Amino acid sequence: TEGKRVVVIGGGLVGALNACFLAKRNFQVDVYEAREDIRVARSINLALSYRGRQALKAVGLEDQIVSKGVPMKARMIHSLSGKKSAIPYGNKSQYILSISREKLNKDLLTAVESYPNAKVHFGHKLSKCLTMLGPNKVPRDITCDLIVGCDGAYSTVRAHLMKKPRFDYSQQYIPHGYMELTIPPKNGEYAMEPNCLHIWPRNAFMMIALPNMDKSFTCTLFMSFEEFEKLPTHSDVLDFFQKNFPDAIPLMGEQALMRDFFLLPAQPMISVKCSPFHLKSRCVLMGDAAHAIVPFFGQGMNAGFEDCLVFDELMDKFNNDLSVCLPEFSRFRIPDDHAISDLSMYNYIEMRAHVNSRWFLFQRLLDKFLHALMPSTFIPLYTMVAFTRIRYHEAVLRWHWQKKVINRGLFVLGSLVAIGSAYILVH
Amino acid sequence: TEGKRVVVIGGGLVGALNACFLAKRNFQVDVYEAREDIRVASINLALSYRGRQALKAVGLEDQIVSKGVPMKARMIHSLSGKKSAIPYGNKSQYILSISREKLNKDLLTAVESYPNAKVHFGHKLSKCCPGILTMLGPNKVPRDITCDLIVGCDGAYSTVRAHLMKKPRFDYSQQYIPHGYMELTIPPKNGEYAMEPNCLHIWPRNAFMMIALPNMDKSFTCTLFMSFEEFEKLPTHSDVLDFFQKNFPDAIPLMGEQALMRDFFLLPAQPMISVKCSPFHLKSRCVLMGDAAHAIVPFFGQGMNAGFEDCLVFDELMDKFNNDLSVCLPEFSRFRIPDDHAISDLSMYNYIEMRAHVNSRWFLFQRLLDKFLHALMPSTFIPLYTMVAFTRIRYHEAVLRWHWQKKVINRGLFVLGSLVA
Ligand SMILES: Cc1cc2nc3c(=O)[nH]c(=O)nc-3n(C[C@H](O)[C@H](O)[C@H](O)COP(=O)(O)OP(=O)(O)OC[C@H]3O[C@@H](n4cnc5c(N)ncnc54)[C@H](O)[C@@H]3O)c2cc1C
Ligand SMILES: Cc1cc2nc3c(=O)[nH]c(=O)nc-3n(C[C@H](O)[C@H](O)[C@H](O)COP(=O)(O)OP(=O)(O)OC[C@H]3O[C@@H](n4cnc5c(N)ncnc54)[C@H](O)[C@@H]3O)c2cc1C
Ligand SMILES: Cc1cnn(-c2ccc(OCc3ccccc3)c(C(=O)O)c2)c1-c1ccc(Cl)c(F)c1
Ligand SMILES: Cc1cnn(-c2ccc(OCc3ccccc3)c(C(=O)O)c2)c1-c1ccc(Cl)c(F)c1
Ligand SMILES: [Cl-]
Ligand SMILES: [Cl-]
Repeated sequence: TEGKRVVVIGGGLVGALNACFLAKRNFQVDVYEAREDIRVARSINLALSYRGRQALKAVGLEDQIVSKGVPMKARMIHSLSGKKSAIPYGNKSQYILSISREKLNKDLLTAVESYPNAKVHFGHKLSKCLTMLGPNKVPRDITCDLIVGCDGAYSTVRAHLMKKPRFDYSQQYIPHGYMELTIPPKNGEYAMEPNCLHIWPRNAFMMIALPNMDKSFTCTLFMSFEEFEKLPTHSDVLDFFQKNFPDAIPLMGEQALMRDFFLLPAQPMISVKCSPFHLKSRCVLMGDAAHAIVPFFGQGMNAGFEDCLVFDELMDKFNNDLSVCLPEFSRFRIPDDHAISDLSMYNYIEMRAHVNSRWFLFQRLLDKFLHALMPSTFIPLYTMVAFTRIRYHEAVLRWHWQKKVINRGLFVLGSLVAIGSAYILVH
Repeated sequence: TEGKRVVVIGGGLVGALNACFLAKRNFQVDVYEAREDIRVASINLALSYRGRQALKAVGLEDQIVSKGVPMKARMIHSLSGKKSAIPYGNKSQYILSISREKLNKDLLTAVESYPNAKVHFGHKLSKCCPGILTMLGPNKVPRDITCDLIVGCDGAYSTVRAHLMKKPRFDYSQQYIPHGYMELTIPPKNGEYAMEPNCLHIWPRNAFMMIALPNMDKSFTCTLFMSFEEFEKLPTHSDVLDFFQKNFPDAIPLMGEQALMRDFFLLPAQPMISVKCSPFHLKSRCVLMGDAAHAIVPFFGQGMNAGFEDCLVFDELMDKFNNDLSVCLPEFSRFRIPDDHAISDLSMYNYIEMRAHVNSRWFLFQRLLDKFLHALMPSTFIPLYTMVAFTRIRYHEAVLRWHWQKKVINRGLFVLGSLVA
């Protein structure tokens, strides 16, 4: 109904979005956010794709968000040799796009408040369920028909649910860390091709850069905390970059590279899985609180946004019965949120075994070959996760099946070539 | 050295054992047990080489071994009534049945045998730090207390580990498997053991499994494993009987025809939880052992055994490195995590395998096969159960050797098979 009351823990990306969806069902939605309001007072800028945009569209916020973001119509792949090689993102209609964490969070919090039946309570944190006010130890919690945990990867709500029975949970800090470095404008234009995801794929080290609107790119650098150990000196940084990423040094400030590198230390990436996502129609997790995935497919925000949407579809489908919706969310969504978590991890692993200048290209071009050969039966993985709402686990199934039929189908051509050689050679 | 204070959280199997080991190198050791003294106020488990070696280290092997029943073989109850006994590898090598309780009581008492040790019953813990907050006999008496070492031996649901979990770079995972477990008892018949008293008795259905271990009165205690699902489908005495008739037909005579009823409805199926984490320490002030560090699913009889080996390996390190906890805590994590993850894995593998590929028969084949090849090549092939039960081959190496073996067999006999045919 309308006059049930729901509290959203977290005024983040997902928290805000959810509060919009819920406000839009005429719920009374109170959003509690630890930090002070970011419009007055982790990733700097992220990749927004079909799934997230479809969630944004259900609240009539897609157009606003899309207008502040720069399109990425292709990958641009920076070889060690200096060779820049550019592969488009699937079809001509499909592109991912680069937006800013904060512009996104800000517009969303504003959208939250635009619903008169919704408040957002900045400077409120949470200890048990016990929300704090402005002054700490002002424990003035207050009850609700739904508590929605959108408190992110280090989730308080999840922490309570983890103590409950038959709750599987896991948390892995991976070997690599990330740190942000910014490419500026060169004479007031973009120093690189600005409608491209820029990748510098080495194996143990990888860099990406995503265009902003002030004509800059922000780059994240990934490498094992091991190598972060090995560059304590400005000379080392320089030497490293000269070795592994030659064309960055000119692109980035040669000297600002050193201010920005040592500005604060490499960030850890956590992976948390859990099951199930809910508790007896009084409590549910969503986004990074439910799944926190290593940032290796551009899908963490997209998936958490999609949680919000999938929920909202179940609230339509089951006329707002939380006792139905909460177990159904967990049944329907956990497979997918786990599968994207796996995809993300697979990718990260793959990217340290073998992706160099060269492999990236072969892998994608081969993918493009086979789609062009046999559409629809082969759709590349990237297309499936980035440009559709095919369920993630299904996309994994299809992606395995496809790889099975490419391997089996290659074998017979290899062997028919192998008999064809000998028969034409003898006679 | 003598000046150092240590607290052991939990006065369980591992906690009490560790407290001995520590007391025995002159620490000031205080054990804090949330329960009341079980000596005044898994019922029974499978002791083996690893545990016995740790027990030996502290002068308590003999005391414990006196009160247990040797199980010199497996005894396999097939659905038809057939009962095949496969021996444990060697006449010297047997596993033995003991009580959780008697074991826990003798260790508590041995802890108290040392003048520099105290155990503090009815004391629970709230919060700790690298200053801890233990509860008194009266709830809400939160007195602080300090120490040079805090050893988390507080079990599968470990308070101390909950604190480590919050710290950075700390990997942790919990998984409750589908099956729970229930204890049942085969009494004595006419004052004697109702079955061969020196076997581990196994009834391997797939979705349902059951084992039985002798006690010293002339009974066996059984554990029944099945999916919590099936447990839900047996609410009445009739259903339990009707089930037992289907899956474990020889039991209804063996077990009290209605002792079964008393015991099955005595209290609900208990869940089995796998927990894994890394690392096992926090920078020389704090260390996890036994189930706090590794709760494994109970399908290799190794849980207590590994936890006891933890205590032994810590002692070995404290010897090697002259009691430097700055060195031993990281070295413990470094040396022991691979092994303690390995046995966790072995345990779970075993448990999945026992839901698909062991009916009555595969158990015999697999074991007999394995026995054949040991006899053929006593050094290059040692069977799995022998390596875990009867040696201190490190768990991870045992899994290596084991995989290697499986490969040389698969390759070598696929060579005989495919080439000569
Ligand atoms: C390096 C990196 C790159 C990434 N790149 C991409 C990308 O390209 N594309 C993409 O889709 N995703 C990306 N992601 C994923 C994305 O950052 C997250 O998935 C997304 O922020 C999840 O939103 P959320 O609201 O669940 O968590 P958050 O956005 O972190 O929000 C959590 C909010 O809850 C608040 N909070 C925490 N605790 C409490 C409490 N006790 N009480 C009240 N409030 C609390 C916090 O203050 C915060 O505002 C990336 C992540 C990283 C780390
Ligand atoms: C069905 C089953 C069969 C098993 N069979 C075998 C087998 O055949 N062989 C084998 O080797 N192992 C077996 N195990 C494993 C064995 O039971 C455990 O390995 C062993 O009990 C772990 O010892 P521990 O001292 O770490 O944990 P526990 O023995 O559980 O000790 C934890 C202790 O700490 C106390 N405590 C907990 N929290 C606090 C707190 N906050 N403050 C103070 N005190 C606290 C608890 O009261 C308890 O006494 C089996 C387990 C199960 C469930
Ligand atoms: C932020 C964002 C948005 N999309 N992607 C992304 C991720 C992975 C991809 O596959 C890599 C691969 C191709 C072929 C073989 C193995 C791996 C592709 C792709 O297909 O272009 C695109 C990222 C991203 C994030 C971090 C790193 Cl390190 C990175 F390279 C890219
Ligand atoms: C308490 C205790 C002590 N040892 N074991 C044990 C465990 C596993 C074993 O391997 C099984 C297997 C044999 C052959 C092939 C696959 C698997 C063997 C063995 O080889 O005898 C013995 C148990 C135990 C615990 C739970 C169950 Cl369910 C169980 F059956 C026995
Ligand atoms: Cl991500
Ligand atoms: Cl066990």
